[PDB]
Amino acid sequence: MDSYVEVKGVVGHPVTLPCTYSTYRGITTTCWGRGQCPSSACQNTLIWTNGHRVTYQKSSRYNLKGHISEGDVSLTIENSVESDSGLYCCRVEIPGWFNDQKVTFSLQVKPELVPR
Repeated sequence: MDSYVEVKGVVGHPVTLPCTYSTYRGITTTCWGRGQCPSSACQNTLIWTNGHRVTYQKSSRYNLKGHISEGDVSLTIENSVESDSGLYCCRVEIPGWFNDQKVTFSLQVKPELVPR
């Protein structure tokens, strides 16, 4: 099953990429990247967490507004544009060798109103 999460946002409003993981084994790091999830960490990194808070954000338009320490690492791109459409990668570094939780998103931001 080679498949990704489809996400749809409308220009001018914030679009969210839902990404979560269980902390049943304790807190952990996460990176966000533009482009598909590859092998080792994220490519075109947008975000990095230390486990409790964001420690790296490529731009202020990228924010994790959920309870990060609870397991909610969802990415929120403020004021989306057609420009944001593309693949996104959410990687959760879980225990084990070459074993990260990888989720690729396919985002589409279209205008909410196309004229008359």
